[PDB]
Amino acid sequence: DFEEKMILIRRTARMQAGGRRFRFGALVVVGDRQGRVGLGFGKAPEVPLAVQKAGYYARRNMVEVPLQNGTIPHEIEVEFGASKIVLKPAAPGTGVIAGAVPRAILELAGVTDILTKELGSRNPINIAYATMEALRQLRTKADVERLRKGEAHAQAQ
RNA sequence: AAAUUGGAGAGUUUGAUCCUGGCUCAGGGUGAACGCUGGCGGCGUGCCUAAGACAUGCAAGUCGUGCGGGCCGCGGGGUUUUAC
Ligand SMILES: [Mg+2]
Ligand SMILES: [Mg+2]
Ligand SMILES: [Mg+2]
Ligand SMILES: [Mg+2]
Ligand SMILES: [Mg+2]
Ligand SMILES: [Mg+2]
Ligand SMILES: [Mg+2]
Ligand SMILES: [Mg+2]
Ligand SMILES: [Mg+2]
Ligand SMILES: [Mg+2]
Ligand SMILES: [Mg+2]
Ligand SMILES: [Mg+2]
Ligand SMILES: [Mg+2]
Repeated sequence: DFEEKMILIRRTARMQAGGRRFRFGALVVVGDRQGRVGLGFGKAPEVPLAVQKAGYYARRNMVEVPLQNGTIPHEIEVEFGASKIVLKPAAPGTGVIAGAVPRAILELAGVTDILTKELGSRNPINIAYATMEALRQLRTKADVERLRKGEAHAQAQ
């Protein structure tokens, strides 16, 4: 029970003697606007069917974004193939200043203020993935402190 | 140049795809010009070209408490032919 978004829809061709033969691809985001978002890419031979598919997939591929007051805990830059996303967190009332794709993903995550640039290939699908991977990677003076102290944590805390 | 105050992309090579890569667009700006249209005010601002040629008018004068005198006169005096 999340909101869904359409990143993008495309049509694609095979070949058989006597014609092209088509298939559809849907890129779908799914969020609960409070720190959980999932991305799904589904292909079927019919467009709405593909989206259904896509939506199913999205919910299985879910990522808990640690939102820190409308924004993300530190800056971060992530490459995926040719494509590369940068996420710089921002102050209140800044807005999601991000491209076409990352926005949709960020918005449904529950993010409200954040800085962004795409870089390298701009391909939707990889930018989609680079963003989801970027968010999959964020940590906290908390998340981090446990990793480093860790090996005797709870002596100082 | 004292809240980390700040960063959006899209179209286009293929039957489709990923990359490379160039082309192109949306933004902001002007000592602007051109089209269509044009009610009022305030503040700015107006030869970017031939540093080409220039009619006319004005654009640096002032001091008589530094000094003598020409011209046109006003008074007021002394005085050898009523001129000095
Ligand atoms: Mg986490
Ligand atoms: Mg690379
Ligand atoms: Mg902050
Ligand atoms: Mg490129
Ligand atoms: Mg491009
Ligand atoms: Mg070729
Ligand atoms: Mg074609
Ligand atoms: Mg303009
Ligand atoms: Mg007119
Ligand atoms: Mg001239
Ligand atoms: Mg000139
Ligand atoms: Mg002259
Ligand atoms: Mg004197």
